[PDB]
Amino acid sequence: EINPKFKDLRAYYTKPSLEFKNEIGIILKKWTTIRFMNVVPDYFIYKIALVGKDDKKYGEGVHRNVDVFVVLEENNYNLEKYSVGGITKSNSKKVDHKAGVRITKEDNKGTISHDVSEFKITKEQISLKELDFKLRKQLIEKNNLYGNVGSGKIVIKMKNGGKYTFELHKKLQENRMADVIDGTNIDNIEVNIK
Ligand SMILES: [Cl-]
Repeated sequence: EINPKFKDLRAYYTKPSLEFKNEIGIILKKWTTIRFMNVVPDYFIYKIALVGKDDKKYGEGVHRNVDVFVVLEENNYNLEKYSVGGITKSNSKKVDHKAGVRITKEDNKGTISHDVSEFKITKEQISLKELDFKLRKQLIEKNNLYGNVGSGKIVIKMKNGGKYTFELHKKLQENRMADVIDGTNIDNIEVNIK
């Protein structure tokens, strides 16, 4: 049932995630090829890589009203607690929003199945990192993504008419992990797997 072709992707997207909300981030002096936002929600200092749009977005010093979606990863910076992107502005109000998920899957035998879920949204502003990670994990667990088949796309359709796309044959690009969208404006999610 489990094609070893998809081993790396299935491994990555079954990693545990952590969520730190209403926190502060501290950015110190640059000391390598990239900068980090430090978050300290427990006895650890989490080093959050500033990639893509985040590098210009957050200057040296203190940033308040930060939420981070964390997936701890191994890294080349010799850091114990490291994660990439996933930084968003904390809520300014309760958010209780639901977006329908429609899943079309075609296996190696050409069998076409359809499935549905509901993606619960509790955040005003949500990172692509979080949408991409939670949705793939769910598809692995419920729809056998990266089992029999491991290609296709997730598409997040915005109420404002726009859309964002995640190709399932590759890990989400690290620069896009820092991209953020308006959670309240997600309309529906379309997933096609083959
Ligand atoms: Cl640092």
